Amino acid sequence: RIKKISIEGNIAAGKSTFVNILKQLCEDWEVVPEPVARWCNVQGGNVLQMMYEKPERWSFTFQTYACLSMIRAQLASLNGKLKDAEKPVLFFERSVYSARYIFASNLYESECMNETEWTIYQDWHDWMNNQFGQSLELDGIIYLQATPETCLHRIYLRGRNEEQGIPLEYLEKLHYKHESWLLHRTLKTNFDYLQEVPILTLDVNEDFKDKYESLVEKVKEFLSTL
Amino acid sequence: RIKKISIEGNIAAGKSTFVNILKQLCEDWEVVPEPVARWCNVQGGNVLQMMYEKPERWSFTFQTYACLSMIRAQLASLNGKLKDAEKPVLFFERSVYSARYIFASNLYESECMNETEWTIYQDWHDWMNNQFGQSLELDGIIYLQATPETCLHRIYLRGRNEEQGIPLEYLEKLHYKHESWLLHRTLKTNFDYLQEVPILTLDVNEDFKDKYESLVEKVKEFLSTL
Ligand SMILES: Nc1ncnc2c1ncn2[C@@H]1O[C@H](COP(=O)(O)OP(=O)(O)O)[C@@H](O)[C@H]1O
Ligand SMILES: Nc1ncnc2c1ncn2[C@@H]1O[C@H](COP(=O)(O)OP(=O)(O)O)[C@@H](O)[C@H]1O
Ligand SMILES: Cc1cn([C@@H]2C[C@@H](O)[C@H](CO)O2)c(=O)[nH]c1=O
Ligand SMILES: Cc1cn([C@@H]2C[C@@H](O)[C@H](CO)O2)c(=O)[nH]c1=O
Repeated sequence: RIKKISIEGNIAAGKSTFVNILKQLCEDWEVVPEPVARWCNVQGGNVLQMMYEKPERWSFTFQTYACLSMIRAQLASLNGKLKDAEKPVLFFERSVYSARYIFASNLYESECMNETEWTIYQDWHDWMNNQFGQSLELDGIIYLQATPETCLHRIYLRGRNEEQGIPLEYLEKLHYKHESWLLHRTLKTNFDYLQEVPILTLDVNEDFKDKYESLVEKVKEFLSTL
Repeated sequence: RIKKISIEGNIAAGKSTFVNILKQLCEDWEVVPEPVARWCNVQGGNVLQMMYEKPERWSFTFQTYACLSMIRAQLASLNGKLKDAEKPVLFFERSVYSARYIFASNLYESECMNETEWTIYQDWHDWMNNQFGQSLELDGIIYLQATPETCLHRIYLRGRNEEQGIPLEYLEKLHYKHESWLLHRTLKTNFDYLQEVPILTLDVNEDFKDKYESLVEKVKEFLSTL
């Protein structure tokens, strides 16, 4: 009965900035943030650092941990007795789909994951999916669209240590896979329904300060149709 | 309503040999073998080989894959509509407990897994446990006890390629952790109930040919008490 909407975008496109705006728009809207802070101290080791420090060594470990910690947080929001409100909406920061079809797929293609790693990752992903898939199905997607170059500047502005080494090239690859999935809708997934799911594309290259009011109307308008 | 019994022992103690004997003893007994054959070809890569080829690189990947593939096979035996028989018994080849408290714990202590790897492994283990723990709870344990030296000879007899490099030292460590857990019952787990679970210890150092008949009576006797 809970509508589930995922917020997709490249690294530093402004997802957390966008997400912090939502609860104040309506009392019925809940948000499940990406556990990024938790990833840099496990329960400790900073596995997010290890990922960027040696992707050939740590991609598989990180990517599978990232996605598991996302599943758990998302499942915990569903059980989390916030079903009782009039018309409840739950925004996911990223989803199991991008975790796999964008982030993990990209590192495999960059040879940061070998065939064995990629095969085990997928096999685990599928299994996670049929156990807790139906409950996590998306009613809609919001794509915060920004150039790789803008993202690169925003990694600098935010100043998250582990991400300061990310090159433009890495962000460019993530960009084209987002565009293939969310704009051209050309990316093949194992999930039929995703190809019909409504998608709102918002251009977030300009300052959040003077686009706020318009972005909000676009979101409110988009939700009505769902 | 299904009694669940796990068969524990060191590498090549004779678990599969013992297990092949059970279905013929009673029509109501089912067996969940360790998916070892599947581990040497993933769905492919031989991740069991990689584990022994470079334990510092592959222990975490293997150990977590080993345990997941064990959970799934075990859950599939429970759902697997073999509840309809008079007094059903399900034998597990090893369990989630040894996977963690013996095999994974040993590699962490040998520095084949770092703190981050060990922490993520445990955290995933716990989470797997509270999701599908209650359904997998053991009513009993059968410890096939053999000297590390006997096991070493049996790794040679069996001739499984990936395991041909295993040194005595590795088997000795596994032996003492089994003895600590199943004989002295001194090993601390996160699972209270395990410390009260009945355990049958069978000495399997002699030839299976002239101990068969006695082992069987011991098993039949043991099951009655449960
Ligand atoms: N539309 C925008 N205009 C100007 N600055 C932005 C905009 N969106 C995000 N920022 C800034 O960029 C940085 C990264 O944004 P953040 O929301 O943390 O990204 P994400 O959550 O997508 O990784 C932060 O410093 C934030 O203040
Ligand atoms: N009690 C026994 N006496 C003689 N040979 C045995 C005995 N148990 C096992 N074997 C032999 O030892 C090898 C390893 O046994 P297996 O059942 O495959 O071990 P596990 O399943 O514990 O890894 C096989 O060659 C098997 O024929
Ligand atoms: C969900 C996800 C995020 N990321 C990165 C990891 C962080 O740098 C950033 C968090 O916004 O996203 C991945 O590399 N893989 C992933 O699966
Ligand atoms: C269940 C399990 C088995 N093993 C090993 C892997 C195989 O060599 C052998 C199968 O009988 O047991 C592990 O190293 N870790 C494990 O968690």
